[PDB]
Amino acid sequence: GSRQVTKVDCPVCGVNIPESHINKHLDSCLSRE
Ligand SMILES: [Zn+2]
Repeated sequence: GSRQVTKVDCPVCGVNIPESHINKHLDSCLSRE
C-alpha cells in the first residue's frame, strides 16, 4: 500500500490501524469495547 494511506489510534480500545480499518474498528468499538 505504498501510495497514500495513514494509520491512527482507536479512541475507544487504543489500537493503531490504517484509515479504513480504524474507522470501522472505533465505530464497532463504540458499541463493544
Ligand atoms: Zn478498536
